[PDB]
Amino acid sequence: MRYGHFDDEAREYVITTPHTPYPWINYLGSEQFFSLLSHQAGGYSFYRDAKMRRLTRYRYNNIPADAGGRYLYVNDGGDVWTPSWLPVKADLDHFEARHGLGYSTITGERNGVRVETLFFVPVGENAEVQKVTVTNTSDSYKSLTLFSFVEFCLWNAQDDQTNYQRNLSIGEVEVEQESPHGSAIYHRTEYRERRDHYAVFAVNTQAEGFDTDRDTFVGAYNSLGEAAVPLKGESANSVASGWYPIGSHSVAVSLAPGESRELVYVLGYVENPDEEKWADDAKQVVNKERAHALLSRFATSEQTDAAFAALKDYWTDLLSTYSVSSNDEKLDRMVNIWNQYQCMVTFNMSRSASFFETGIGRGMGFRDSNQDLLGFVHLIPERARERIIDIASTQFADGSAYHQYQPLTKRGNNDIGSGFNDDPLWLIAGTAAYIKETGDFSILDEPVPFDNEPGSEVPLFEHLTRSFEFTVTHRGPHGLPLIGRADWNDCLNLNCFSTTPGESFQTTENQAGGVAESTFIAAQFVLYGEQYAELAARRGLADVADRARGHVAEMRDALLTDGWDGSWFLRAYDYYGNPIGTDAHDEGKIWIEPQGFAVMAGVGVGEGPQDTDAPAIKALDSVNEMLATDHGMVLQYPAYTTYQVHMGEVSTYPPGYKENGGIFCHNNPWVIIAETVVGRGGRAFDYYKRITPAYREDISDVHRLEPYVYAQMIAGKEAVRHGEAKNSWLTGTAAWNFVTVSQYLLGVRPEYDGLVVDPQIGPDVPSFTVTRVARGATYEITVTNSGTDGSRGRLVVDGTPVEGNLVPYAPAGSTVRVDVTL
Amino acid sequence: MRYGHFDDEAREYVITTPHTPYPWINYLGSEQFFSLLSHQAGGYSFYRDAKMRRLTRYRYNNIPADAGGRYLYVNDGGDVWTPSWLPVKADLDHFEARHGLGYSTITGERNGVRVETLFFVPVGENAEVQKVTVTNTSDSYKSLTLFSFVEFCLWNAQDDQTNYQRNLSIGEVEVEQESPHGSAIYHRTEYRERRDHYAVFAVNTQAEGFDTDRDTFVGAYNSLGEAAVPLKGESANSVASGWYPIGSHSVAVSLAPGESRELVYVLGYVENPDEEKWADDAKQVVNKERAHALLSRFATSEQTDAAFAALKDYWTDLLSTYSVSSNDEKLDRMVNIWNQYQCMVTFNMSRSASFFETGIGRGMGFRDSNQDLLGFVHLIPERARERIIDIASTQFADGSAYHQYQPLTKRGNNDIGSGFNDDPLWLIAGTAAYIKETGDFSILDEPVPFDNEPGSEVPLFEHLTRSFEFTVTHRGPHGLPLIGRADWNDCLNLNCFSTTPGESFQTTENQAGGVAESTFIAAQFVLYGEQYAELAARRGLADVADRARGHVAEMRDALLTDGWDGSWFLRAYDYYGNPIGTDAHDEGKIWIEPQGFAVMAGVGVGEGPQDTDAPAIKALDSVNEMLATDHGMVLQYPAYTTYQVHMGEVSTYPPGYKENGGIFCHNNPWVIIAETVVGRGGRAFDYYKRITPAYREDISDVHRLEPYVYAQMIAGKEAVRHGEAKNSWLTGTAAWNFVTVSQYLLGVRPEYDGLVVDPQIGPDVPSFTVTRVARGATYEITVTNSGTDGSRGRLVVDGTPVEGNLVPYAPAGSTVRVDVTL
Ligand SMILES: OC[C@H]1O[C@@H](O[C@H]2[C@H](O)[C@@H](O)[C@H](O)O[C@@H]2CO)[C@H](O)[C@@H](O)[C@@H]1O
Ligand SMILES: OC[C@H]1O[C@@H](O[C@H]2[C@H](O)[C@@H](O)[C@H](O)O[C@@H]2CO)[C@H](O)[C@@H](O)[C@@H]1O
Repeated sequence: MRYGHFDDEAREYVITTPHTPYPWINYLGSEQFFSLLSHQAGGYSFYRDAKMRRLTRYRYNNIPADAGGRYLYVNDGGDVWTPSWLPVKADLDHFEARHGLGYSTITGERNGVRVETLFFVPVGENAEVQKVTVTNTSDSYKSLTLFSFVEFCLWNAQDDQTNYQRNLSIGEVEVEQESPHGSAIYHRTEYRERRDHYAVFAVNTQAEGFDTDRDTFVGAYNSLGEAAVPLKGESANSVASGWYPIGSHSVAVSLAPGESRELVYVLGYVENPDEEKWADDAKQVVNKERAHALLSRFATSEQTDAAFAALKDYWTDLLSTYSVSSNDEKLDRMVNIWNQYQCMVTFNMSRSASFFETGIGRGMGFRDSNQDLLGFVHLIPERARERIIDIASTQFADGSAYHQYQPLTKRGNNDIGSGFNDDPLWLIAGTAAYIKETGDFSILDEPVPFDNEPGSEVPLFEHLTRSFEFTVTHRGPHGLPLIGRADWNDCLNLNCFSTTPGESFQTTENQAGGVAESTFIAAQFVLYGEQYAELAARRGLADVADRARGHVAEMRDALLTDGWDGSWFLRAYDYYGNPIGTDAHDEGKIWIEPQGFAVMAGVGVGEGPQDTDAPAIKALDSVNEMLATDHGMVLQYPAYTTYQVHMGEVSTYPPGYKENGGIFCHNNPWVIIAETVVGRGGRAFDYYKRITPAYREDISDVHRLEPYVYAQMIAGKEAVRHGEAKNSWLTGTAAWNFVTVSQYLLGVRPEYDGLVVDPQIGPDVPSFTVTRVARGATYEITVTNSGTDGSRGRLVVDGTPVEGNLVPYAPAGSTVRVDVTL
Repeated sequence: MRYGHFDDEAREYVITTPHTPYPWINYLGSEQFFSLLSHQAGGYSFYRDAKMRRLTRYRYNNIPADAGGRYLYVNDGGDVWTPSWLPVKADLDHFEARHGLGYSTITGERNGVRVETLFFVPVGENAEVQKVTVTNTSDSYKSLTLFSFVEFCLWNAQDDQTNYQRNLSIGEVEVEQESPHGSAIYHRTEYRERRDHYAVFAVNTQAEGFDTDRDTFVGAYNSLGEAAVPLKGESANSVASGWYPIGSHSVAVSLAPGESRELVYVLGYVENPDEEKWADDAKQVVNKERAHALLSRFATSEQTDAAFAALKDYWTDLLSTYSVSSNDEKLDRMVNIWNQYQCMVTFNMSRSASFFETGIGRGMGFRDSNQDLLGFVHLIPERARERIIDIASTQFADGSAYHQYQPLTKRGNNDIGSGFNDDPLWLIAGTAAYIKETGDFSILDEPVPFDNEPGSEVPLFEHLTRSFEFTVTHRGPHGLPLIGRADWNDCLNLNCFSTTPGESFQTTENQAGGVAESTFIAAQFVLYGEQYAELAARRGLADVADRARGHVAEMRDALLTDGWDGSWFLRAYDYYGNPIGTDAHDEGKIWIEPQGFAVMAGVGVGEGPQDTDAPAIKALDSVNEMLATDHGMVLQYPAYTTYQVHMGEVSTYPPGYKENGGIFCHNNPWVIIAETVVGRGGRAFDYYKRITPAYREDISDVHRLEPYVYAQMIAGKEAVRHGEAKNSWLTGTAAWNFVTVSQYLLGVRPEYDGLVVDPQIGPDVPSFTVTRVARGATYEITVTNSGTDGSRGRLVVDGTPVEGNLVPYAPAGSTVRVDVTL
């Protein structure tokens, strides 16, 4: 069943009940200031750093979930309710939440009073704004008091929830009931000491009263749903000193039948130069100049509406690079809106904060920085260029990489360190995709240091060479790359051997040496090793290119011999040289990552889809028979039913979850792309639909999480909860699925020398048109598609038939019409 | 006003309402297994390690506070309520909670149904036991369904509340409806992998049903107060797979009028050897032998009642060493019961877990390990001796110490490190108090390594020497000790200079060198420097002793000259050698720590209380005028009203909290002891009453926290919340107050050559008798006390008058009667 509908015209997902299977959130903010916002107004906001700069507090694993957020308590003749339903849970006559791009609206109505709240983070502002419209929909007069509410965090969210021995004595506010445009509250904890910033929470009208102490507003022994002040009907005017600061104003609203009142609320982050921190000589009063300025920009509904308009303009203008129009509304909305929105949110949020990730850890995988780039580079190429230099600047001089990148300081994580041997090859993945999209070969000449050491600068190209050579110099007894701490699968730790709780599976190595190899890195090395070789050749390094190709050919041979189990690729050789992912074993017979990635790299592909004998086809057939389910493909089969001490974290999961039998959505695209490669477009599209939000909307009760974005993990067939997802929003599943559908299913993909048009989607999409803007020109690509396996597109370019699948790049400003038949 | 009363006959604090100012807690467990238990059954339990071995989940900063614990949902004809009042908050006809020594009882009655629960951790057991008695107090038949409830934690509490991306998929249980003695639920998360332990939650009767999935038991959108299963009236028999494991059993109870039913619940921690983990060849079923054995030990009320009696025997026999009988019930109950209980609790729990300390950090101050020992050494001398050996074994070879000690591993915290220059001297404090209490000079000969390095062992005495010499070799331009990172005041960081949020004030040193000195360490060196000297002398090291005395005399001279401001002692010299704690400055004119500690050490003491001119008397008179308030003495005055960058954490607190004008109780005793030293017993006893729990009971509404234990911090006079306490239970205030009243006010204190009897308590306690067990003999000390300033006791020993205040130690088994007149 469903709990909402898509609104394609508005670019919103419309949630039509409070009673979803789980809280469904949206992300506000496109620059430095961000909010997490559930369909019940839950969540929080922070400036730049979700661990050290959080404005407002939020409780994970609360009972009930998501009780805490931006509330507006309506007191109507003594009856108290919130339009967000939570936390009060008073019966509503009407409820709706709409999540759009960078903004959401939530509307609740009860006993003749409707409250609609628009939430957004404006362009160019460090604030979350609410436009609130209160309407008397009854036939009688209403006289209301509305109590706003936000609970402040003491900035360092880790300290805030752990260091009470100090932090219950540090909470400080200032109250400004007569602000130039209404009433305002300032949360200024530790502004007295080292912080040059405070938060402001304010309303564009004179508040009848206020509260800044949570215990007084809520009352002893009460939940948020039973808050005492709203029930009493008057603000207690509480001034916090320590404990739990909050922001609340009471606003009197009197309405004739049918009449409406609009209010604008602002939660703002304000920083002052050090020399301008104080209003007074005694340094007791915060300088409010900047806060007043912000509040003056949102004093009226007209300013707020214009800011909202400017937000939509931003998203509408940003999403102008790739669209599709077909017979399939679900495909179209995923491609044009939601998949691309999600990719942008991953770039903005990294892996900081979701309703699963808690905002305390601040880095993301080095490998993930690169892969995320694959999905946003067509939208923000300038930013992508900068990200590539920033991450490559952290790389070690021997070619190895920090496993975790800290995007806020542009440094590698020193505690975690290096030794995950797939990491360095992803830098080649990132840079090639960047150069194919933009044509900007000049990024290869940028000066880039190693481990951020001044004076160590070499060309970015030289970094790619050190990434390539790292794998060459780190191969094991079969010529396969040594896996080291782990490969893409961070749970496959063959050099760990842990039997002590609390030891990190990723960084603990209780035995040194060994000969553990990865076929995943082999496959990766074949694919990105060739992309390196091509860049070396174009750079005019004919000898470097050719040597590189030689190493790639040897790796291809190794995969197809020592790496090949008979009907699929092995997964690895362990510390002692024993096979992993072989049919000789009872569990973990076939693993998905090699099968998809190796075939993506062309390994074992034969004459065409009918060539059953081809290793590539045997492997993908094996995947289909042993790993594919109704909800996508599981990571390996069978799942391990006992702890495998020589394999690290993988077997610690109960079967059917995460890396031990879960559908790890991120890797499903590699097989989908593999299927288009071998010429089985219908199978490819099928696998895509199995895990794609628009297509899973009909089973929201089984999926449970957001029906409009991808999740990392869907419980596999061996789990009782099979079909149920965890870890929505922040996952490279978004980039890889966007790459898959845009470039391989729809088949429109940037190349150095032109735009390739190679659709392989099968019969379910008989006709479609893609509009792609590439190198300053617009390509209108109309496809008539039989969907037959092995049939590839013949192109007519501007009315004239052409040979091959490559369209020459046209000059900036051009429009190019391409008709395709297959 | 009050919320209860002491019951001295039962040794319990009786809480007579649910509606206390704050959750008031007790500690269960005297060995490896401990529980935090509030008067609303809130809190949690862990085995040994509260960070990584936590059985059950607890939410700090919940709304409302303390909503989560061991609950028993009573469904009576469809009406649902809990005898702990929270979480349901149904109106109770009767409520009472009694906290005793190692157990509590909570009783609730509503609509003719009474439910009493006794909570305790038995001696020799790693479990929390509930004895539940349900009585039908109505004139009608009653048919009830009782639902037990506890929420599991996923063992590692830090992971539990931060790493959802993994741990929402790892919850596992096994259900045993037909357990040999009732029904049992096993929480076995990560038992599959590296954990050799699991938890069992069980009842000594056949449960009608069960639940182990929180979301099913409680229902979506619901608080614990609205749990759906109890309201439905029948268990859902949910079996957890991931998400949030719980333990819950429904039991059917039918009662005629006046009829009662007893039930015994067990929460148990169970560990199997590796070769004994599994019941089955396939390793899917936990080996339950040890669990069934535990459960068989609490299968009946009789077994349970006998275990309860053995727990009372344990605490009664334990507290047989020091007691007083006077005219003052408040003094007597603090000295005989609550103060010594709190001291045992601090040894058992270190600084791990309270309702303010969250159980994640696992270490405690090396300085606090020594100070806590001062207050428990008379009870557990054998355990004290071991603790001294353990902490000294971590000491550095240069005499410096780890600032933080980790009792669980008996190692120093490497990340925090050393450099807090008061730390080494406290090892002398600990060892001297131990040897005085026991006569065990043999401890000084123990082999003890440095920094736990095999082969580096030297006699414990040599560790004391390196402590004493460390101070000698680390003195400033005035001959005062260099302060280093800080002294006892962890917030006096004169070598920090931080202007960046997130830098640790204790470990960050942005300037090296400087000349900062501490007068507190000076006074400390005078006091414990002399004690070391006396030990070296007794050891027969005449040259060493005299030389130590020479250094101590020099330190005295420094304190009284360079360390003296005119009417009180300076607090320090800062990094550039400017004075801190001087009347020349507007703020921080006088600091408490040096006044109290210098006079305890005899520095500036004159002819008697009559001698106003004596610096000790000028300093204490200044402390009285400027720092003493109705709630105790504040740390310094005035408090700093702007950030002092050159002083570190201290001025970051708003005035009147923690180290910036807070009443930091821990330090009040040094002045109380000082006042007995100068012969002002009435003032000493006054100060003692101002911060002591039995005397603050009648102002429970101001104090806010537990009226039966000391808290670390009472808000000072410059704070709007002046009088309100934070950080109850785990604080060196306990040891220092017990030393103060037992050895200085009451005046019974062990020395090497006998028992000193030197009462100085003022007129408010005209007569009292102390019974003290010391070196195997019992001393009955009967005191008649005029309370006059400077009047000191004249002793008659077994009927014969003696000179001096020292009673020779009698042979083990003797009774000695001492009569004192002053
Ligand atoms: O292995 C897939 C994926 O794992 C990510 O690491 C997770 C992992 O999924 C989880 O099981 C483990 O408990 O925690 C780690 C995070 O420390 C990783 O971020 C991805 O890059 C990787 O491809
Ligand atoms: O300074 C007194 C007391 O401080 C304790 O350290 C605390 C300190 O009270 C607090 O202000 C700061 O924020 O936290 C630290 C803990 O890191 C310390 O444990 C005691 O030894 C010391 O005597």
